[PDB]
Amino acid sequence: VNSFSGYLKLTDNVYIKNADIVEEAKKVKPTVVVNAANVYLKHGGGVAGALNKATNNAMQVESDDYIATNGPLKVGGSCVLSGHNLAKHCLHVVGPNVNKGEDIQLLKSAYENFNQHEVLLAPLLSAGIFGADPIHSLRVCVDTVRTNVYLAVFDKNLYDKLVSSFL
Ligand SMILES: CCCNC(=O)c1ccnc2[nH]c(O)nc12
Repeated sequence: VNSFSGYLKLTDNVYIKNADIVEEAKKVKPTVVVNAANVYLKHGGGVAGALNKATNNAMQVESDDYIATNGPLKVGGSCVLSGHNLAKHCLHVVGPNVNKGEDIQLLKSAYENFNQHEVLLAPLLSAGIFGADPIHSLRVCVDTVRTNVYLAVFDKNLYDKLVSSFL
């Protein structure tokens, strides 16, 4: 038993809700919240900009130190950093950005990072400003993640299309 509430169960291990991931994080305080990161951990907009704003820019300060030490992530890769006031940990995962021409096959590799964590609160990778089809992203999630994932979808209209079209 865990503290996530109001989710629709899609599969044995995947759940979905219309929610603001920032507000969901602050209420649940999950062990892991997933950020829709880029390789530079520049949290300017989308999910990343919202999460970072909710940390009063502490996420960005921590991220800049991480990059200065380690260099950029790989597309499809991830790193674990602090969850600040939102979660114990933040798993920064880089899905491919179609608006940068990155290969969509890397979306499966991105979701594989979730399997290193027993339970996660997460957005749909590569959705939103990353330019992928969220219906495809949900399919890859279901077919790749084996751990327990709670998907927050900000847009109510999108949440309903994802549910109604789910196979
Ligand atoms: C709506 C298209 C892309 N989706 C997001 O950007 C997103 C998802 C979940 N929670 C969020 N909170 C926030 O500000 N944006 C989001």
